Amino acid sequence: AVSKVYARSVYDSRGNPTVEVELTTEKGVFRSIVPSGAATGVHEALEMRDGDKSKWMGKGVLHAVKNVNDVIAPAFVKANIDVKDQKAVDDFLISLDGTANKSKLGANAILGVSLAASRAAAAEKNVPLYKHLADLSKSKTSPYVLPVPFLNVLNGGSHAGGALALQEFMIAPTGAKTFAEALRIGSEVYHNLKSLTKKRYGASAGNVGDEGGVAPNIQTAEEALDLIVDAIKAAGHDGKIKIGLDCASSEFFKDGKYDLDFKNPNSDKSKWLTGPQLADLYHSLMKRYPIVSIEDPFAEDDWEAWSHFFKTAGIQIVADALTVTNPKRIATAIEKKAADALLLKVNQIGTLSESIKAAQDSFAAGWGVMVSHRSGETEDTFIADLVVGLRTGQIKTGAPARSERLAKLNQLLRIEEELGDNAVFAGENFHHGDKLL
Amino acid sequence: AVSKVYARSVYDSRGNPTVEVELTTEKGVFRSIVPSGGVLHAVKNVNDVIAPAFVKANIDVKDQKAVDDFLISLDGTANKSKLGANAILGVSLAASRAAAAEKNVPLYKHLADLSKSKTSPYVLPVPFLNVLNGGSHAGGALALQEFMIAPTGAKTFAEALRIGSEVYHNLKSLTKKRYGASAGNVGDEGGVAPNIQTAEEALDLIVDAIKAAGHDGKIKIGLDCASSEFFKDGKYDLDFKNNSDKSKWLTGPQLADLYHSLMKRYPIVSIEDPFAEDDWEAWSHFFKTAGIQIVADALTVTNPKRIATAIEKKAADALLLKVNQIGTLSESIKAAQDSFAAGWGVMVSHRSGETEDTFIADLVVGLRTGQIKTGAPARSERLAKLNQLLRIEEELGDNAVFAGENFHHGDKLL
Ligand SMILES: O=C(O)[C@@H](CO)OP(=O)(O)O
Ligand SMILES: O=C(O)[C@@H](CO)OP(=O)(O)O
Ligand SMILES: [Mg+2]
Ligand SMILES: [Mg+2]
Ligand SMILES: [Mg+2]
Repeated sequence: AVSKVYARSVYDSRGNPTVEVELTTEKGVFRSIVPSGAATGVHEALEMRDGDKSKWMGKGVLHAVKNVNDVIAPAFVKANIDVKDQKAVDDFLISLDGTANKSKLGANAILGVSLAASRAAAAEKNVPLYKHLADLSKSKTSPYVLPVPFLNVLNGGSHAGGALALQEFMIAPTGAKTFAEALRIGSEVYHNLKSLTKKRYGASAGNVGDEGGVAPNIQTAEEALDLIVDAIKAAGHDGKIKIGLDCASSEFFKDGKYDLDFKNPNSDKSKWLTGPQLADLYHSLMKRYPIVSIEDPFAEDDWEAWSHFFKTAGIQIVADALTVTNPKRIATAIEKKAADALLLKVNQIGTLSESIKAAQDSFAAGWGVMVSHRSGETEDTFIADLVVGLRTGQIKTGAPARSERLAKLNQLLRIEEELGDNAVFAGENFHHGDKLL
Repeated sequence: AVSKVYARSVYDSRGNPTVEVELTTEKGVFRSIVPSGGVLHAVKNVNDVIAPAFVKANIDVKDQKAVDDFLISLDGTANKSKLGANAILGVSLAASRAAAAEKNVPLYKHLADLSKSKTSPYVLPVPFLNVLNGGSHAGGALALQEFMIAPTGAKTFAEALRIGSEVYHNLKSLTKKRYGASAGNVGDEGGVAPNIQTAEEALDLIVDAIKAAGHDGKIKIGLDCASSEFFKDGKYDLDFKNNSDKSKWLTGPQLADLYHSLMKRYPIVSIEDPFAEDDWEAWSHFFKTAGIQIVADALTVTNPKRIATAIEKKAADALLLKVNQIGTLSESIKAAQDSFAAGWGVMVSHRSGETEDTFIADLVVGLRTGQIKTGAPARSERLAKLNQLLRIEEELGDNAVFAGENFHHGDKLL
């Protein structure tokens, strides 16, 4: 029985406020914290900010917090809902607001309750959270599938100061045989990368971006990728580490074209790329580098560019801003053959149940699903249990630096230990971890 | 009763392995993670040695003193080098968490009980936020390690963290505007990391940030010079990361004169490790007229023998408390109690290699010290402690006070 629902303001990993929810039951007090994006898609569910210029430069969440305490909490408590019935929980929360994008109460008001309810339910059931989430999503558990971590070891775009337009350069240790192996050897590549970046581009190029990646002041995707391959090799892991990109191309889409110098206000417009031109750039990288995944290669409503590119792509293509973890937009993407993997960000849609549905829809279409952090993250480790429960085979949750990133990666170590012989590491089958064995 | 003790390797905030210990009781599983400034062996020493011995012993976890005497006597080396201070600390800390859950109390209330502190009001600390990172914590020229802001003028902890975060965000934007976008990227403890060569440059930004954010008069400054890191051939190299010109290295009185000029221009209320770690004379000399809090870190390395020496020699007036240096909770408490007894302050501190563990947040409250440093308000190995303090302040309502301008003697406040 839920006796109390309570929200407070706490700080994310960028030092900006966000919403934390505690739900109290007979089993104790369950806490969940809402993350926050920087490269948010225009179609995301509403993140409610106070806009009081006198406090946190307008970025307060006291209104969202108030909506939990004054509106969601009494309704929830009075309703006497079975927290084990997540669909009931989320149907109820969704009905409190009654707008598709949660504009009345805020996605950041609703989500903390949704997540905390799932934590309470697992406790009531005496099971680890990942087991409960497998139950909610009707996923296979014999074996569980541990994910390949896509580690964002060099940050650019909206996540780091510097000229580099592409947002994320990730290594993926698909050749590892365990999750603990994958994390160890990924951490070794990262340390090599930091040393080498500081040898090449100066000591300050080793300071980190928002997601813990090194942030050299470079201009080209090729210079980022040459550095990463040098680190893969120097660490002794050639052949066992692949690369993923998140272009976050919506961040640099202007007036039908793509500005690869978008953080320079005097960027030369005659150098901006058309869709076809950016596709040629991708194909070039794909041919020269061990790239096995590309995320948001085109902008969030540039559907024809996605569809055209996908036709000849033949590696994993991940929809992030295109789909906003929204079953409606995923349906359109599947119809158009725009991509073949979903980036699952629970706070884009705002409930656990809608997120599970979006994963289930993706799998049903033969798509992969990469569970993801936000660039504004917290000590919360929910997504570690989520990507195991959903059996997806792949997570991105930061470089192996900054503890809003390691908190999830350490939790994955703990889950792998607990599972023992009842889990397998997805390795080279990451795209379809859900069908493995 | 403790039914199980288990350790494993996890990653710290720089991506380096560290020790995590879990203690299982009837109340649940209690986890402690050790910070860092060998891991395989430490984990094995927990699983093969401490774990069977501790479980067999059936020690009362609420009796922290017995827990820690058991652990020290099991190790049997003064410096805990037989089993590893990291192996020992994980079990020490986790025992305290198990003890709180048994008592049905928050951890800080339990730690106040352990240290026999006043709970009349509890004292929330001033956060010394390391907003600009230099020295060994950041790539760049800047020699001094930490440039902290201390919101001593806030009325609550919540306020302090809010206005501190506003200053930090203003700093980042001023720094990117003035030194280029790359300069706004962060060092190990979350501070911005401009490639600058002098403390005046760094301190200039901070004062501008304080002003741009609207908080002049309410934000003071603390420094961690970590001078030992650039103490070479009897002199101080303020270009130690660069071959630095040997003719520009400063003597102690030249370094002391540097500090006085900073102290005049800037609202500095604390300086840590202004001199090298075995230069007692320089410390003792500087202190006689310093007129502000002087914090001992490398000087004392949370060791009771060197702490007693520092008190006697009157080398400083505050101890930096790093639990991982001394290796048990009981000894840390004793260290802070000896400090208070001498009329010193105690600043509870993180390590540059931190984790998601929030122990030091509960510790700073339980010890009633009035001051903590646990990073910039960026990177969640720092925010996790700062967030934990928000929760504590909120929970305590009228039963808590912010140390504010009394941070030096927080333990005596109300
Ligand atoms: O773009 C992404 O997929 C995410 C996390 O890397 O970034 P943000 O949180 O800024 O949208
Ligand atoms: O010098 C210090 O006070 C600490 C904390 O900032 O740093 P480190 O953990 O690197 O010793
Ligand atoms: Mg993305
Ligand atoms: Mg120090
Ligand atoms: Mg005051």
